[PDB]
Amino acid sequence: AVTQDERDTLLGQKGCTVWLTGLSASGKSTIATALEQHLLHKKLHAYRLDGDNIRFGLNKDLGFDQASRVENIRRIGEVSLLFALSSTISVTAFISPYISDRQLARELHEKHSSAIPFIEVFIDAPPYEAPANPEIHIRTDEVDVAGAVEIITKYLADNGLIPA
Amino acid sequence: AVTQDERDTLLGQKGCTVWLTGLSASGKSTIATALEQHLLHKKLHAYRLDGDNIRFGLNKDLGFDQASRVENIRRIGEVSLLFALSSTISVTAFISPYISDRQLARELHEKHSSAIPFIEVFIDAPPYEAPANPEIHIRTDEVDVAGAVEIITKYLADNGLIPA
Repeated sequence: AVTQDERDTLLGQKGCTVWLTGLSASGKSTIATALEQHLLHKKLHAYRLDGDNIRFGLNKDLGFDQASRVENIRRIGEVSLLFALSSTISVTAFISPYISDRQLARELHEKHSSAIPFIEVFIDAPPYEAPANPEIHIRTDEVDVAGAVEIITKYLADNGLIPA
Repeated sequence: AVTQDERDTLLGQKGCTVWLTGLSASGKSTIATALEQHLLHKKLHAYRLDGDNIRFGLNKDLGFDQASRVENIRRIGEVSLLFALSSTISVTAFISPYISDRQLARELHEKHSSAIPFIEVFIDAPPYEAPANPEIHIRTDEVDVAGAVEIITKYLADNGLIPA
């Protein structure tokens, strides 16, 4: 069976999870869609996990209580990890207001034997909790959508996940 | 946002699910791993969903009763569909003895607006129920692992999912 490093070598990319966090109307969703499209323009495998393809397929059994809300983030975290194991750039902007929401998903990635990168991206715009040391901090008052896509893509290239 | 046909065009492949069914020791698992490796050798995105990466991450909450067993196949069917939506050749040989097990997952694919192909592959070797009209019928007494990989790979090419 194929090893993780051989899969990445054969496919020309390393998998990871890009988790866009921020206020509900900060534009994280718009950036998530643009980032995906740009990476596909580079012929890189990238896939957006959002409420449409997840909330009513895999997660149709989940309601809206605290328990359902946490289980939703747990499942998304695990599915995101599977995509990253397949060498895909998994991108999500799913609602997740608490630091402990993103921490649940981060641990799944860092504790895995593949040590998959979890790239938390703060889309910071003018009861959400902000991240303390996010991998990437994008201030919306200074950068447009295309500039946020460029910063994220450059991070991926700089850290060896996609070709330069 | 990117459409399904644009994603396939940009990435050079169409997504699908290859569902290998047959007796537990028919070699379906060995074939699933060899098929994945061969497709990665062609630089095609392919990913195996199996008991290791699924049963103790996404599905760790499931036990071993009938209900848990059906929910397991349901979730695997849905995750497989997401992989196919990402333009990945999703491969599974998961335990699924009943015709109604494979039917649950097939409907998820055929009822989707992307009409994702569901490729049921009968690995037929000397209480499992066999498929009636499977997409591919491979007899183990006539074909070795590499020929079964070749038969399956040619089906994908012949049906427009991978380049010839």
